[PDB]
Amino acid sequence: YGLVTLLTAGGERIFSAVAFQCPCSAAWNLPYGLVFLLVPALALFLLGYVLSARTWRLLTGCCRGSLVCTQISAAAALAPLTWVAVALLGGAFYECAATGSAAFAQRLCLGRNRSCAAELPLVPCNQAKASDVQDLLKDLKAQSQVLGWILIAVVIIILLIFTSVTRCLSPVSFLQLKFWKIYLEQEQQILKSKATEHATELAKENIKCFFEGSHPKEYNTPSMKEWQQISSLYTFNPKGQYYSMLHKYVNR
Amino acid sequence: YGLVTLLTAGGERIFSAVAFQCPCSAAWNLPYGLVFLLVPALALFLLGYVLSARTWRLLTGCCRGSLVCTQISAAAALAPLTWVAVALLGGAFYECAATGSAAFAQRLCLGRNRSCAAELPLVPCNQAKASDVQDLLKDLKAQSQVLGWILIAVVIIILLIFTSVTRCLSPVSFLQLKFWKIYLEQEQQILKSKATEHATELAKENIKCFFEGSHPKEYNTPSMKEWQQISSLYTFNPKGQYYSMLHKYVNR
Amino acid sequence: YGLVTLLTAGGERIFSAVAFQCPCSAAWNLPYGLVFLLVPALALFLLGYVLSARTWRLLTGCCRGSLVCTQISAAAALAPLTWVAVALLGGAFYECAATGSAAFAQRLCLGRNRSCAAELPLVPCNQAKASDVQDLLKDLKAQSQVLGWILIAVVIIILLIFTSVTRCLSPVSFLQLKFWKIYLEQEQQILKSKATEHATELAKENIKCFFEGSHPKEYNTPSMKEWQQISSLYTFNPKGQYYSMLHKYVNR
Amino acid sequence: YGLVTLLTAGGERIFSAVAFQCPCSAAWNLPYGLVFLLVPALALFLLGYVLSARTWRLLTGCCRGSLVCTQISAAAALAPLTWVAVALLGGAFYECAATGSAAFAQRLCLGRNRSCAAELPLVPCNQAKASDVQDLLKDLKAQSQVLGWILIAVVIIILLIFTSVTRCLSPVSFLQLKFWKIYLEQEQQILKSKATEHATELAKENIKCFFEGSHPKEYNTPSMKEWQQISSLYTFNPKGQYYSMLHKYVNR
Amino acid sequence: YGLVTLLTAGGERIFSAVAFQCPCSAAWNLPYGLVFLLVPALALFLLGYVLSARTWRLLTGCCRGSLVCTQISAAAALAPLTWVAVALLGGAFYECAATGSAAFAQRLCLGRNRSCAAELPLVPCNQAKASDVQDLLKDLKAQSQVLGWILIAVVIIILLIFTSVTRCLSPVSFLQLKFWKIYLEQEQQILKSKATEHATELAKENIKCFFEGSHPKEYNTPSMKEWQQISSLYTFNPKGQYYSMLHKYVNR
Amino acid sequence: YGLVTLLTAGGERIFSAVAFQCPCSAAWNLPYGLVFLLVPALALFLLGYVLSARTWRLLTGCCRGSLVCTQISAAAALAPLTWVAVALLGGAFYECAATGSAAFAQRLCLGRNRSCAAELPLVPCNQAKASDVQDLLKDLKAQSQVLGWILIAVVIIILLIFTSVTRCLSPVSFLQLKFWKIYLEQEQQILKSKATEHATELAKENIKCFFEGSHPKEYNTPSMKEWQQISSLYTFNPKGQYYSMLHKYVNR
Amino acid sequence: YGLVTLLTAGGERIFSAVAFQCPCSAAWNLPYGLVFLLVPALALFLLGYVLSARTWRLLTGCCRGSLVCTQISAAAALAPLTWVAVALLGGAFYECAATGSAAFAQRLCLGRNRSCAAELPLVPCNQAKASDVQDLLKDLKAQSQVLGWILIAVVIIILLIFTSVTRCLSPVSFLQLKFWKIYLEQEQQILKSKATEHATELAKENIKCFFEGSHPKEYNTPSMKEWQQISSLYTFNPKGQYYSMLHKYVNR
Amino acid sequence: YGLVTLLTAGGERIFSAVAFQCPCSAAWNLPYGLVFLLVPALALFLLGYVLSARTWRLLTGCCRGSLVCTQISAAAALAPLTWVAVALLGGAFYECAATGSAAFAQRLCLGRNRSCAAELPLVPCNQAKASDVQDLLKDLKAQSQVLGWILIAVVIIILLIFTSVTRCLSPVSFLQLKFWKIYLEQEQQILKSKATEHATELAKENIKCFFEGSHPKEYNTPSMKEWQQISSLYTFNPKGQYYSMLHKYVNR
Repeated sequence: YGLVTLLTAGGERIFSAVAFQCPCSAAWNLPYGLVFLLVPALALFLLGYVLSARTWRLLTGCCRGSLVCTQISAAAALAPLTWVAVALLGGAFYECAATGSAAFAQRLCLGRNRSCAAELPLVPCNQAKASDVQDLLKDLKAQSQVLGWILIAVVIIILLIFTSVTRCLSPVSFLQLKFWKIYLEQEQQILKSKATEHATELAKENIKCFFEGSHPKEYNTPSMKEWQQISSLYTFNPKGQYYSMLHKYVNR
Repeated sequence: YGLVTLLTAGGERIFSAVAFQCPCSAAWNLPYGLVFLLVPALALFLLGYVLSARTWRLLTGCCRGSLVCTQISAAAALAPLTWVAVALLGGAFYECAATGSAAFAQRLCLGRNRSCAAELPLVPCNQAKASDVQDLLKDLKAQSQVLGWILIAVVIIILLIFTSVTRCLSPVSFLQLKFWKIYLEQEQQILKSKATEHATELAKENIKCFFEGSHPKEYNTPSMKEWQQISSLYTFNPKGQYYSMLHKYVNR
Repeated sequence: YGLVTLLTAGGERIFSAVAFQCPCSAAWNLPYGLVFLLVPALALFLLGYVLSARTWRLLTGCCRGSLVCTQISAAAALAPLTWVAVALLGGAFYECAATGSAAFAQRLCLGRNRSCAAELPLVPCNQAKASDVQDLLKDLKAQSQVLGWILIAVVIIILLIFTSVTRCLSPVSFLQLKFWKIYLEQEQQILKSKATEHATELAKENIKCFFEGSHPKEYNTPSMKEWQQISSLYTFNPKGQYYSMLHKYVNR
Repeated sequence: YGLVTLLTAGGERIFSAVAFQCPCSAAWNLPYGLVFLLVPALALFLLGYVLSARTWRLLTGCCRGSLVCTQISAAAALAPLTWVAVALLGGAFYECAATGSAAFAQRLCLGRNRSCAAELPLVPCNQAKASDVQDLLKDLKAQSQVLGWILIAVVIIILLIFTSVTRCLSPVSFLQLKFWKIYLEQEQQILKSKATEHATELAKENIKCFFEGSHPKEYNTPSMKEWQQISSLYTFNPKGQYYSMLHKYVNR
Repeated sequence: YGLVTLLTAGGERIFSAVAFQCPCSAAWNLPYGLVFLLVPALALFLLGYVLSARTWRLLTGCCRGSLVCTQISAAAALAPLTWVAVALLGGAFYECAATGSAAFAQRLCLGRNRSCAAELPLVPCNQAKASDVQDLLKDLKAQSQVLGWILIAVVIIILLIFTSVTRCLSPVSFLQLKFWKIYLEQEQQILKSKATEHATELAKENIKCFFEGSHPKEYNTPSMKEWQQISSLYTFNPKGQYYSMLHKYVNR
Repeated sequence: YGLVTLLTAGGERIFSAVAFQCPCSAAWNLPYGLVFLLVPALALFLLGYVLSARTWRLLTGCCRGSLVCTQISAAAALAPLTWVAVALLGGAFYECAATGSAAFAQRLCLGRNRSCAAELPLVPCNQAKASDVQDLLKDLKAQSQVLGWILIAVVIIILLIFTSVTRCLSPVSFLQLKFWKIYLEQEQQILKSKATEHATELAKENIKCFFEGSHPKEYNTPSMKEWQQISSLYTFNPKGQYYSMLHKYVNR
Repeated sequence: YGLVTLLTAGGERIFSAVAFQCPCSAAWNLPYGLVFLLVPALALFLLGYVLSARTWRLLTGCCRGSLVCTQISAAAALAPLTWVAVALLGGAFYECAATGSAAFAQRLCLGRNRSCAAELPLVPCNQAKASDVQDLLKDLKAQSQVLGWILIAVVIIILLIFTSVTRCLSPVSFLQLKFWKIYLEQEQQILKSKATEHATELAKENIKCFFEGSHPKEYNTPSMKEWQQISSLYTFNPKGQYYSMLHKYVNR
Repeated sequence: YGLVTLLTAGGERIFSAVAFQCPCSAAWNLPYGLVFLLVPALALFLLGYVLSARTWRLLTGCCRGSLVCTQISAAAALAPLTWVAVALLGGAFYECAATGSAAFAQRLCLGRNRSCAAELPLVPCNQAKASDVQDLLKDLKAQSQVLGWILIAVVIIILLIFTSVTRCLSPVSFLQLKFWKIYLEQEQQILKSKATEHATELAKENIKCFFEGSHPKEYNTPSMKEWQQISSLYTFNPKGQYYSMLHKYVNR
């Protein structure tokens, strides 16, 4: 129960701390909204850019490259766009971003109170009492939510076009591509299991030879150059089907 | 319990954020309603346009085509129409769409207050106090719900006509069409299972040959050109019944 | 629990949205009631017209016909009449339909307030304060419920006459008709099961021949023309009892 | 139940005691915030600097060294930065750090009340009633949260660059590095188990010889110089793959 | 349930009795705080100084000695420092220690009320009403908590330096030291078990000889001088590895 | 449930009866506090002096003796000191003991009201309204709690010195003393069991001889003089290790 | 549930009836307290004097005797003293016994109101309003509780001295006395069991002989004079150890 | 559940009906208390006088006799005395018996109001308002409870003397008397069982002979004169031990 209690206490403290006041300030407010917009989005973007093993496969070993790079970048930027869309649909962040540069304010307000730019930042702060801005905060909330929805539409549209073109111009058919992906999945799982047990037997043999203090068996050597040879990325040629470059490397 | 708590917290935050205020604004309100109408509808339409594997079957491989295209487009536009119908029956969105172009307003209001177009947008906002518009908001809600019901009738009618004609002019009978669909289902499931285990054995053999470092077996080759040959779409000719083009490709 | 919570939230939202206000409007109210009367009724009528496989049996294959058509139409119009009866017994819809054409109003009200047609639509809206109409709304509710009960009587009467005549003039006896229906039920279930397993074996054989890449077995061919031949509808002649046209087609 | 009750009582007492008042004091407040910033951060930094066995491996035995040292220092400073980021996002600590050196105050306040530096420390204390500082506390809270978010961005960026470069310039490939780490894991677990049972048998033999009072068996001797020889750190040379220096020491 | 009820009643009585009032007294208050500071700390220090069996091993038998003594003293003073740190972070004790010697008071208060030393002791007592001291109590609470945090930092720093130096200059490597500690653990457990059963058999034999009234067996004698010989402490020499002096005493 | 209900009722009655009012009386109050101090302490002291079987071993049989006597007296006075310490830390008892002899009062009060000794006993009674004594009761509570803490420190210190010296000057080593105590424990348990079954067989034989009415078996006689011989206390001589005097008595 | 309900109802009625009002009466109150003091104490004393089988062993058979008589009397008066101590610590009874003989009152009250003896009995009755006695009731409660505690100390002291002397001058040692008591326990249990089954077989034989109507077996006769012979009490002589007089009677 | 509900309803009705009002009446009240005193006591006395089978053993058969009669009468009057003691300790009954004969009243009241006998019966009725009797009711309650306690002491004393004398002058010893009572218990249980099965076999034989309609077996006859012979009561003579007169009747 200790873990449960500590986790609930930590979560409550965390959320009470992420309380979003949108401080009404003449000039220090814009960055307040801007960081709450960009930084968590950038964070999730980075985590996506990190997590996928496909890019790591390319990166290791002392560092056409455009296609794979834009593919991985989009496949990772999927999620941060979802976060920023959800936040922008939250409305609070952009509502705080209302002020921004003075150009936005001067172009923005209808000029009714003639005192917009002076103490506009008070408008999400609810401290200003001019009727014009008390209605204008609502319109700004609207612009935030609307922009968010427009973004979540643009992102799905881009995903459509991306996946469709990537699915349109490939030489291989569909019912084989599905089977190929199943193949790669099975290969990954089999590799995990058998490499695990092979490393296990290697360790067992070596540690027994250490306790005894004698020569090892010298059963076989997984060649490191071979490892690099099978780490190739592209895995296609119309003639030599040979998926999974390891499999391509069975002729010699 | 952590997943459960995080999911309920996220759902509550999400729904509190999708709170729909319908900001009363002279000109920025129309798009507010318009995005809440179109964008989620377009989203679900796109997801339908993506999900079905029948269209993907046509799309892959470097891209009569009308019939299949309108069939898939309608079969996917089924759901977005359901969303937009439910929303329009919600009444709030179109109620916010009341203003729209000025032509709608000038033609719309009875001319009683003579001040409609000035601050009509306040009518779902409940801030306007003219009796005429306080009753007119109700009629607009009515028009929304009624239009929604009319749409959900038109959509079912269209579905009827579509499925009836598609069921009327086909050469094959009913009790055979049912059996054929059962056939295709069984074929899909069998294909999934056996292709899975065949890829499994392929991977096993190749990974064993890799650990040993020797020549593979060369059992057999699923031909890629054969894969493309069996990916055909139409699957009918009165003479050569031969469902499931794979099955058609058993004579040679 | 996620499915349960989402379903209850959706149901609550749906029902809160189907809230029926009956907007009091001089001319736009009649259609408000009319759609809530007809459209859900038409919807359930259409779903009935779709669901029964007996009509589909007739429809497929490039399209005396009166008897079967009126039979299926009544057997499907059973349910929509139940919906419209329940709704009309609800009273709200027709109460909203009070206004209708002006002829209904002028003939309807006793002429007491002499101001009926002007703002009668307010009478279910409870905003009108003339004593005559405040009592007249009740009578309209009465007319709605009464008409509903009259309809639910007429529908059961029609069902009686229909099923009795259909049960009266048939040549076959009762205790055999029951057995015949049991027969058709058993035939349907047996057909489902055995056709399922036969398609299963067909698929197995063909997919094995594909993995191997060799000629199929050519066990037998369910003839498509035979399928159409056994799809006939009438299934009766006094001499050749031969229920279930498939069974009739065993002499040659 | 005694342990549970004592733990909940202790936790409640602990948290009630860590109550953070931010005493408003002219000069003794700055250190109040500074210790609550640095000391828990330094504590978690130290615990990280202690816990990892990789550094201990280097440290023991009477004490190129730069690379490993910066690697371990960053890998341990990961967590304290997370603590300080969470705290700075809490806002209270830095809000208490508002005062700091007088330079911060004189540069900070807009000069409105002209009495900032006199009793500014009261501003998180809520005792000062000047409007300027009552709004300025909010901006200070903002600066705290914003700086926190900037730090949590900088830390993830640094983690990215660190892990990417460390993953970029290594000679070995990826799919082999994963296998190598699995290898080291298996080696650690096998070592734990077998060393455990070997020490067990050693102890059993010696304690039996003690109860009897006779000469021991002298089965074998794990050489201490050998232990030191196998404690090496680098474990790489392009030619002699020989992971896990113990494994490198199997040729002689 | 009796034990449970008596324990909860005793705990409630105990805690209600340890209620800390900090009596405001001119001269008798300082010791009030001082005992609540030192005595529980000294108590836990003593319990640590008692509990560890390593020191007892040295102490028994009619009583270089510096190194082991400072090691055990620090290893035992670990916990009392934790208690005193937690208490000092509680703030109440030192807040009561505010008064102390008059030098602390005269140097302490800003000289505002000019009546500090007269009735300062009332300041945690909340009975004094001078504004200066009502704010000064807060600063004293601050000094308490801050000093506590400084102490909990100094203690962890000292622990770091201690364990690092003790881990730095030892001749044996790490991966062998871990194994050695595992060895000593296994030896302790084996000793417990086998000594237990050996004493059991000894007692059985002697008590049987008593019931019968005859001569004992005289199986063997665990020599007391041998016991003292195997009780040695240092257990290291670079040449004769021979951990666990018992094990060192197997050559003769 | 009857036992449970009677026990809870008895406990509630008991505790409601041990309600401590500290009657404010000029001369009869001192003994009121004194008995509540000494008598329960003396009671637990006596129970300790009774319970230990080591002293009984010395006492029986018609009654160097200093060492064992002070050892047992301290080992039994352990607990009463804990009771009196807990009570004195309760504060109420000594607070009632405030009055005591007049010397304590005259030396005690600052002489402010000049009416201390007259009606000081009212000070824990809360009936006196002089400000001096209303503050003095608090200081007396302080003196009680402080004295209690001083006592609980002195007792642990004495326990330390006692157990350390007793552990310091003994000739036998530690790791043998532990084994010896385990030995005595096992001997006690074995003695309990086997003496039990031997008395059981004795009783069985004699009662069978009684039912039959014949001569007994005369198997053996546990000699009473032997019993006294094996009841000796010291159990040590450097030469004849011979723990557990019974065991010492196996040579003849 | 009937037994449970009747028992709780009876207990509630019983306790509501034992409500102790201490009627304030000039002369009839003293006996009111005196009976509530003595009678339940005498009752429990008598029950103790009855229950122990050791005295019954002496009493039966037509009735040095001092030692056993004082031993049994003290061993039985143990409990009544506990009851009277608990009651006297309750305070109510003796508080009611305040009045007693007039000598107690005249010596008791300080002579302040000069009207003590007239209506002192009202003092626990709370009806008298003289300040002196309203404080004097408290002192009387004190005297009651204090006397109770003094008694519970005297009783434990007496128990100590009694059991110590009885344990001091006995000729037999301790470790044999424990074994002897275990012996007597086992003898009692064995006697219970075997006498039970022997009476069972006797009854079986006789009742079978009755149903048949024939001569009995005449197996054996437990001699009544033998029964009396084995009922002796002292069970000790230094020479003939022979515990449990039955066992002493095995020589002839 | 029906039995449970009916029992609780009956119990509630019964107890609500046994509500004891003690009607304040000048002359009809005395019997009100007297019946509530004697009648339930007499009832339980009678039930005791009935239940014991020892007296029935004497009574049957056409009706020294003093000793057994007083023994049974006391053994049965045990319980009614307990009831009357509990009731008298209840106080209400005797409080109602306050009035009694006028002699009790005239001797009873102090003569203060000079109006005792007129409307004294109102004193437990709480309707009289004279201070003297409002205090006198309390004293009467006291006399009731005290008399009850005196009675419960006298009864236990009498039980003591009775059982002691009956245990003192008997010729047989204790340890044989216990065995004898065990014997009689076993004899009763064996008699129950075997007589049961013997009557069972008798009935079986006779009812079989009835169904068949033939002569019975005539196995044996339990003689009625024998039954009377074995029903004797005294069961003792010093010479012929022969407990359980049935057992005495085994010589002839």
